[PDB]
Amino acid sequence: TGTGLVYVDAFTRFHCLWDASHPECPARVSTVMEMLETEGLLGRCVQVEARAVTEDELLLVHTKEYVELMKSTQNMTEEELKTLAEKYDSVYLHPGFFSSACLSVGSVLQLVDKVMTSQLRNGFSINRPPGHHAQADKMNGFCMFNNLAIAARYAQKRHRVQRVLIVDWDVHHGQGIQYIFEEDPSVLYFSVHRYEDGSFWPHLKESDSSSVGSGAGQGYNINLPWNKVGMESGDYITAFQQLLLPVAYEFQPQLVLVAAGFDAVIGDPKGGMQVSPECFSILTHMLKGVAQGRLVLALEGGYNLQSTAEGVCASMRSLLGDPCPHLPSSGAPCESALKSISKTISDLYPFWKSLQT
Ligand SMILES: CC(/C=C/C(=O)NO)=C\[C@@H](C)C(=O)c1ccc(N(C)C)cc1
Ligand SMILES: [K+]
Ligand SMILES: [K+]
Ligand SMILES: [Zn+2]
Repeated sequence: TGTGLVYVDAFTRFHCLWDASHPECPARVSTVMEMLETEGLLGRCVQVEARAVTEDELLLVHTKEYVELMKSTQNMTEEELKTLAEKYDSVYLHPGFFSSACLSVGSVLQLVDKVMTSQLRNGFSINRPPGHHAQADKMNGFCMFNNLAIAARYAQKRHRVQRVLIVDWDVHHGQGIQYIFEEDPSVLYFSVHRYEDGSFWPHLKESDSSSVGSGAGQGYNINLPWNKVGMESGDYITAFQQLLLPVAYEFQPQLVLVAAGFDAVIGDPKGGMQVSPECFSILTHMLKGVAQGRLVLALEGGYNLQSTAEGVCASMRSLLGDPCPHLPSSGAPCESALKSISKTISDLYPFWKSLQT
């Protein structure tokens, strides 16, 4: 009936012990909640309780060996925690990380419950730590557990969902989600991300559009890599209109999960793109036409506190049914974006009839 929102103060209870200016910080989520309140959007949402993920739920994606190790991080010193975090690419540790990460996963599962049982139309978790880089047996890129990968498998097991679409519009490639479902045709992963032929983190050849999945999963992994900076709303709108939504309607998902990072929004200190926050109202609107609008967004990256809050608010207005905004930018894509879109289409053409033109 309404739009669910999950936030708990526990999401603020971890931070970089050795860098007080680390970009992945408590203020990210507090600033979002502050703007949701001042814009009058928070009071229009249905408040949904978070919950801690269970061991069995984590096992849906992560190895028992890795779960046990992360759980032990709550008993380590600033030096020990530093010893384990140096074993991973671009992470920090903190005694409260595991606890918050479990509530971060659980917040998404709460919304999947309510959306799949028709208690709510859709929902947004305002969660950290992020998830889309976490992998079966390792932390990565500020992530401990892969929130949306867990949620997808949870939906299939607990709610009899056959097909899940995961849309990842964070400026970084969610390689963790890609890996978990690489061979799986029941979970379609779409990621649009800065790539620049691998010079942009996470620096992986697998982030290119030639990675279409493997085995039975061929055609169910779709990468849209940007190879120039400064992409705009028109480029994302074009990518969604001519690539993602055609495949989405052909796939017929029963649930859509969004890796809703906002480091592609104008103003992010490191993402390098020029996407207006209003664009995400349109992108969210398009995704509501699919899966009877069964749509759950979960926060990933985005490090300009205002830009990220504005992106969340824009997405939230569309979840709540408010009229789409006026787009300040051109509705015409640039050549680099069209070349990227054309190349991905060429890589995916053989598996999707809706792309055959
Ligand atoms: C992981 C990431 C973005 C994730 C994201 O947004 N995924 O969506 C950005 C990396 C490159 C970064 O900026 C960084 C900063 C400090 C650092 N150490 C000093 C450990 C290591 C890495
Ligand atoms: K992405
Ligand atoms: K897949
Ligand atoms: Zn990111």
